[PDB]
Amino acid sequence: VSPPPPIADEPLTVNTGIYLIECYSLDDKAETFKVNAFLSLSWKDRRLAFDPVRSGVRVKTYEPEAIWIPEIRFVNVENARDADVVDISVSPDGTVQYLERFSARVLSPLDFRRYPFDSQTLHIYLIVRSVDTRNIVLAVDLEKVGKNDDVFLTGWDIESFTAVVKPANFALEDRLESKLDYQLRISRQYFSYIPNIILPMLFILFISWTAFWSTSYEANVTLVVSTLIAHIAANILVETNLPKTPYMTYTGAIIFMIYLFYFVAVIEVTVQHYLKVESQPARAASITRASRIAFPVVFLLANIILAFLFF
Amino acid sequence: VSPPPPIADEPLTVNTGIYLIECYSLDDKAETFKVNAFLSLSWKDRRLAFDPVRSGVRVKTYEPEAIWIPEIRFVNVENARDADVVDISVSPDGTVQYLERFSARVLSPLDFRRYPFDSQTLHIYLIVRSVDTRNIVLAVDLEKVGKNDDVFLTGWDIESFTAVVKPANFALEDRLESKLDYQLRISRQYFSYIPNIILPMLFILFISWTAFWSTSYEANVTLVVSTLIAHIAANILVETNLPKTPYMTYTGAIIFMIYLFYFVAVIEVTVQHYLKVESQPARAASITRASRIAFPVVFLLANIILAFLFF
Amino acid sequence: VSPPPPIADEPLTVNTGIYLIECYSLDDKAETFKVNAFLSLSWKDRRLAFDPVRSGVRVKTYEPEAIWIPEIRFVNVENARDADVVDISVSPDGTVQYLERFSARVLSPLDFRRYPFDSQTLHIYLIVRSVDTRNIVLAVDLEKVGKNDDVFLTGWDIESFTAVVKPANFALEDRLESKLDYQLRISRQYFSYIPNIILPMLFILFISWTAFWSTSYEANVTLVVSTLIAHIAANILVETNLPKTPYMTYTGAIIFMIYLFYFVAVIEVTVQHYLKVESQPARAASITRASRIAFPVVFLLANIILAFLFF
Amino acid sequence: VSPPPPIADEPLTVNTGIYLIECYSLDDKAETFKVNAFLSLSWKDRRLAFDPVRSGVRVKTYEPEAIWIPEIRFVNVENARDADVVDISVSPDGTVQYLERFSARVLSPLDFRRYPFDSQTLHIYLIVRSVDTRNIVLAVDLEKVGKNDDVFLTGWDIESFTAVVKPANFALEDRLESKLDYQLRISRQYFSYIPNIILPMLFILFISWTAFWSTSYEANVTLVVSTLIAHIAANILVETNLPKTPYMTYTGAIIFMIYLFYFVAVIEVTVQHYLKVESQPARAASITRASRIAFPVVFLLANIILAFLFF
Amino acid sequence: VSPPPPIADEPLTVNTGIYLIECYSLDDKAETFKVNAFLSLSWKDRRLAFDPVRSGVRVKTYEPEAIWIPEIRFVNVENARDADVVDISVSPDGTVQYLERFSARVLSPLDFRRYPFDSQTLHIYLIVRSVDTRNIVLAVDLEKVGKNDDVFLTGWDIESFTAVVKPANFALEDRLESKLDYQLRISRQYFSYIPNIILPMLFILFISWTAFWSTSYEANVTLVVSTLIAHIAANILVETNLPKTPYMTYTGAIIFMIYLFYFVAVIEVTVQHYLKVESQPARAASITRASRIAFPVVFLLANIILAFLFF
Ligand SMILES: CC(C)c1cccc(C(C)C)c1O
Ligand SMILES: CC(C)c1cccc(C(C)C)c1O
Ligand SMILES: [Cl-]
Ligand SMILES: [Cl-]
Ligand SMILES: [Cl-]
Ligand SMILES: [Cl-]
Ligand SMILES: [Cl-]
Ligand code: NA
Ligand code: NA
Ligand code: NA
Ligand code: NA
Ligand code: NA
Ligand code: NA
Repeated sequence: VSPPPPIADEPLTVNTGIYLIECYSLDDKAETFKVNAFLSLSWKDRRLAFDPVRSGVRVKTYEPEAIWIPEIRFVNVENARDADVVDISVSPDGTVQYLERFSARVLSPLDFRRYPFDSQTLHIYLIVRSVDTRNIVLAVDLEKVGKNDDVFLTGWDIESFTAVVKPANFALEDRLESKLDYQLRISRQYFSYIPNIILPMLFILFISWTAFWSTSYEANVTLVVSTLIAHIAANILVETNLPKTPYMTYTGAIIFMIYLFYFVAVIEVTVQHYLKVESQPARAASITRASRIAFPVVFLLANIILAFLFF
Repeated sequence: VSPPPPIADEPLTVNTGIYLIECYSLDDKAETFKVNAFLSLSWKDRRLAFDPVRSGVRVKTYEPEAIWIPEIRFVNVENARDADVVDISVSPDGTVQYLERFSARVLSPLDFRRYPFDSQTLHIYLIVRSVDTRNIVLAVDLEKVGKNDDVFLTGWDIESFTAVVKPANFALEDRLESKLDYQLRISRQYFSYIPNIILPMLFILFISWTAFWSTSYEANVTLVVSTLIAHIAANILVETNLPKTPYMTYTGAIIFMIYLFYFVAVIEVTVQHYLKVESQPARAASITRASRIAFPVVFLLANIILAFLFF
Repeated sequence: VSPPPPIADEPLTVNTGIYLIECYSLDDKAETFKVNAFLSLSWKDRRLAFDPVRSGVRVKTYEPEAIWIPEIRFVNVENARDADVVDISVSPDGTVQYLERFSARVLSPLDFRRYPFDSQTLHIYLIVRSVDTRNIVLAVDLEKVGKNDDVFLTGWDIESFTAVVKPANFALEDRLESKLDYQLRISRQYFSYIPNIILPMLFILFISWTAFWSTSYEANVTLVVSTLIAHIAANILVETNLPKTPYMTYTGAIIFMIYLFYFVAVIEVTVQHYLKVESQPARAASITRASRIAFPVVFLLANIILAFLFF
Repeated sequence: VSPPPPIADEPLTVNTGIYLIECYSLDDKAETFKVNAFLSLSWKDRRLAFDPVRSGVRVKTYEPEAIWIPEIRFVNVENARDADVVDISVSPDGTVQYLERFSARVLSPLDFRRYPFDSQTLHIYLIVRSVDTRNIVLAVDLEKVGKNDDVFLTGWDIESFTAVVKPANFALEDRLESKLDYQLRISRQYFSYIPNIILPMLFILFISWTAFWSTSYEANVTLVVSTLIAHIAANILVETNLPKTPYMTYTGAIIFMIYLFYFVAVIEVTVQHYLKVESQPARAASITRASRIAFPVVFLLANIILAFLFF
Repeated sequence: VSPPPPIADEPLTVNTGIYLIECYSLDDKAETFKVNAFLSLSWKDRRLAFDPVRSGVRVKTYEPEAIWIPEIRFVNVENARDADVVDISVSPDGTVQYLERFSARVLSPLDFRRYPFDSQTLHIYLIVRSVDTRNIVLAVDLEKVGKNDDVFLTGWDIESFTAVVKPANFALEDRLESKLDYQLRISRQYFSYIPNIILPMLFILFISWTAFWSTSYEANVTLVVSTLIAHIAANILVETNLPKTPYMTYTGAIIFMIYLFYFVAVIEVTVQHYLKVESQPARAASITRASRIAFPVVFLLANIILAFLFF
């Protein structure tokens, strides 16, 4: 129970492969996702080699404790994976074919810049630490890298699950470390966001703009202020389903922009009333009539500007 | 231990059976449900066979570690099942009768299209991976497939728990995989939804329609706007108890439709007031009188259209 | 390590007893409760018998692995109990006295029909599966069935903890199953509900009825509508602390009834205003004066009707 | 591996000691707190005695499985403690000095009568069950009872951690049980409650009292009703951070009292308006002028009465 | 399996090192953070010495149970760390090089005085208890102390991860304890707080100040009261994401100060109206005109005073 000895002075290549069985619980706020998959490992151990003609069997099955197995770990995991060894098969040349079924909560940062029209690249980093006898290098066996067709992630479209074939070999605490990158590309299902958040938020804003077709300050105050309270409720609802980003998000920009539109509408409503009391409604009517065109035009213009800056 | 050797070149049939003891925690947002059940397994191992006459005993009881047991796993589970082996009995012909009691959180997608008048088909997928010595095929023993009469799922009616007798045999990572489908059919108890969400949401909408029997713009603004705020509160309450679907739900359609009715009511209230100020209330009175009939008629019409499209 | 052999052809009686140490976490929505208790088990194993005179000792102490112990399980538990064996004592006749301390989350449905003036019967079902050698039957040893005096359940009064002495013996998967019923009777502490939810909800309803002593439609709309928003807030607060029941609850009935009172008050307020505008306030004043008596009388009458139907 | 034999007919005294390392997660609603501490145990086992001269060593170190250790449990815990044995030392006379580091979620009821100006006495109950060979009695070794200086409980001031030196010896299931009481005295940090809940709640109430300096019923309705909605929001916020008590709390009393003040203010506002419409404002002005003095005086008076009844 | 014997009378130096792999879940309310890191331990055990010539290997690999490993614990952890031993290597002199990968929830108090423009010093305390044979002293091996470049903490900037090289050696329960301090310095990413909470909270306050450009008491009441309700919503949203501190926070001060500004605005609105009714609007106009300048000036002044007191 030690690493296999090298024939010359070559590092031990451990061929890896992750096959996704179940994908679930993508927490946007925590930037984590739960995964249930197969982990396949393959290496050459010449000490386990046998003659197939004399043995009578073409493959030998071993228990994990009986043979040497590379200590393969995941970098971006909360806790160590819950694994159950499925099978260990040894071919006559000494090539081990290890398979285990694992479940782990993976930590992968998300880019909310384009939310809810955003795409993500979820990562799963495989790692091996080189032993004192010899160095261990990871490899990708594309034949054993894939996903089940049933694999569904609620509110997401699963594009592809590939692996960066070239490992990131580096020094860590005076020992070699071979790191592999498994990438799960996903795109957000933005459909629900339109009738649930986008359109209701636009309607309450358009309702506040009816104050531009009214001279009643008491009714105008009620219109602009109440709809602002509805927008504050909408802002709270959205910001709780998202983490605190050091960058501006597309939704964050719009929500903040809408706050300015309510503030400027309050100013207009205040100015309109002040001029009516000061016995000059001709100045107020012209401002109110201008606002009827200005508010939707500037809103459409600014939205085009924002959409261009983000997409 | 190792798999039992085949007499000819036949695959090993492992007869299965799931008997539900407890069903609980159906998370709609997570599309998961917790289950506590019996898992019965039966296979022929000729190496364990004995003569009942000289043994003196008709059945031999073994501990799990003593004999070979097929590695039976669940496909759609978050983590590996928590199992406690109940009994292992061996008949004289070598037929093993294994029984275990398990508990597992099962991942099964739900169809919210008809919510809260929806029915679901919960799945439990049993799976076995074929070994190098011989292939393992799963079978359904209908005698050991059932459920306890006490089995209750909060807010759901349990119809039936059956199994698709024919297994889905397929190739996975260069090995045969035998997959069985256990189906738990349930229907939602929609009763509570009527006095808690449906009727209160209709009442607040009918209260907004009283603005069609009033000329006071200040009172009308207060009526339509405040009731809209109540509907926004109701929308938030409903959408949090449901996951983000790429398709339209029945409740989602109604909620969204009601938003249009509030918006058009605001427009009516705005138009009515604008005409009263412009000294033409005959035009306003006729629009307001038409709305008294139009709003309930178009609402009833659209609801019939929606109910037909969904049911 | 097999069951004790029968002297004749009698089943093995395993005397049980549950002594509650701690009762906590009664989740109304989940219909679950956490329990920490002692589980006492007693059976006759003649193979363990000894002469007290020759042995010099009255009782022999064994480790769980050394002797045969019946596989006692709980039916209505989420996961298998966390148990620590306290003591195993054997008397000279071969009678084993087993004791363990366990902790388990128990699933017991609750009847919310009379909430918050409801009483519950929490269940703990003990079960044993008969082995092939002989049948195992459960029994109640009332001496070892009880509870600690400190045992407290937050917001509940603990009446009694008894056991149904006669077991439910039945056939399951071609084997005998002996099931015992341990009942924990509790009654809800309804005190808090009066100053926190009942009285504040009645006050906001009485505030809406002040519109019957006002002719100002603008003020009346504000009165009835705002108080309705407060009642919607109260409805949301209550319904979240309760699960979705297929039956009507006492609180559910009142909340729904109060919604009708707000709707009819809106109708009255609308009718009153319509008649004032139509230049016939004598008709409006008489309706408004009638409502001053009708609303509290019909409310008190309907509450008496509801209380009678539920209690 | 059995209890040490008595020299005469004396019970075995097991000297205990708890040294708090970390105190955290005091859940007020659940009435639980998490603790990380050292558990020291000391007893005399003459079978383990040795001559220091012949042995060459003054102290013998044993592994838990090698020697007999008393089964010490905690009464008021959710689940059995997570313990790691630190050290087991045996002096030449046979005195064992056991030490372990544990972590456990402790259930201790809290008295919310004086909340948020309340003090609590958290309990940790140590217990031992007497074996058949001899009786086990617990003792307090004050030298090994203490706490770390860094020990902090968020929003609480830690006064003292002492132990009731005299154990509660009692009979349970025909066996002796020795119970010890470890008391952790804490007092609530009420500072935050003043600018966050107390003062904002008083301000909204004083804002409602401005209706006593106004004749506008429409403005008065808006004043008293809106501020009541703010108080309902405050009531919901407070009651969620507290469990449902069968007794009245200090905060509960104030919140409920404030509801009466809003109701009486609505009555005043209603009466004032009714008299203005009935063409008798001299009666209304006198009532309104009286209320300007009555409301703050009766509020201050009732608060003094309440503070006296609770403190 | 006992500590290594000293050559003279020197304490055993155990060289430590923590290398952060993943940093996540910084709960502000709980004052906890989750960490996934490498724990390296190195000590001299002369009993494990070997001749590389005779053994055939330059470095001997052992399993944890085979050799003596110092009982290294963390002080400020909720529960004992979840560790997986990576490697144990022994050089021919007997120097052990232990490595494990751990995951633990660390308890570290935070200073919210400057929130959300605050910086924190997270602590990780390593500790060893001296055995009876010899004393164990901890040391820092700066070569094995570091962090991964990918290490990200959501909403935080990771400055440095260093260790206090000099251990805190002290007496505890009559035994020596060597304590090391690993410090993770972080600074809050305050960006999000500006468009999400700061600016929307300032806008609603400026909207309330429009009442200084209006004589309509009914509109003014609606303005100041509704915006106060929005500020109460904002206060609740902020205070839930923060724990109850016995000290004043920067955000806590501003929120509380804003409450005074709303109260004084209500007083102004009340005074203005009272004077208009008392037929003296010249006194009211002058107060209202003064408030137009006073409110923004005093607000800016007080904010400068607060920012100076906190920064
Ligand atoms: C406290 C709560 C559960 C409750 C009980 C009884 C009556 C009501 C209202 C509807 C008056 C109520 O909300
Ligand atoms: C974002 C939040 C924590 C906060 C920080 C700083 C200042 C304010 C006020 C001025 C809005 C504030 O609420
Ligand atoms: Cl891992
Ligand atoms: Cl499984
Ligand atoms: Cl169980
Ligand atoms: Cl314990
Ligand atoms: Cl630890
Ligand atoms: Na191995
Ligand atoms: Na086996
Ligand atoms: Na046993
Ligand atoms: Na022992
Ligand atoms: Na060791
Ligand atoms: Na109003």
